[PDB]
Amino acid sequence: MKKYMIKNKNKFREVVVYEDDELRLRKELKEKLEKYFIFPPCVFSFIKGRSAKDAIILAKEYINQYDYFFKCDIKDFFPSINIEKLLNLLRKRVNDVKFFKELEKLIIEDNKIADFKGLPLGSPLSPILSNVYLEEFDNYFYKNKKIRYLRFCDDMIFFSNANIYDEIINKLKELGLNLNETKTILGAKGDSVKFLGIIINFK
Ligand SMILES: [Mg+2]
Ligand code: NA
Repeated sequence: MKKYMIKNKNKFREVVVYEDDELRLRKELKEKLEKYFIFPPCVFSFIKGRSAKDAIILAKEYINQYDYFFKCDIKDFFPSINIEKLLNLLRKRVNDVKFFKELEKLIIEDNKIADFKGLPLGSPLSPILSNVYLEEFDNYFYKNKKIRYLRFCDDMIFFSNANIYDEIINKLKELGLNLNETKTILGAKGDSVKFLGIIINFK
């Protein structure tokens, strides 16, 4: 028994497949896995102590400080996650072999439920694993002193004095990821932008 239930938006895999118990083991592993990662502070989704509201406050500050901004969003993010790349990223930090083994088994089970298309939206593990997946991407743009960068799930905005969207698109391609070309916004200083549903104005 499992049709569908719109959750945040749509999807076309996972459903009342996930209903409890298996949720507990996934929720327990998620809490265990949070102790292995400190994601860069420019990432605001699925992390205790952070929220979309924080990203909006930072965006409203950063927009006054750069000549350009680029707002974009990853297309079909969770279905697009490469499992082999995700498991290589996990093993670099989860050096507890028993915990890594349990995580790997569940990820492979979740991927099968997703019909081998990335991670299912109904698994409690998928959100934190999406942050693992983009951690090196996030740090690459975070640690650049000449730009600012904010991400909430698949939604990103970059503030810079030189346009970098070609580099963004390429770094995403290294992860198997693409932008939703329809929702991409470039702006010059003085322009407003919609980010996470909020209009952010210069000054
Ligand atoms: Mg998207
Ligand atoms: Na930066």
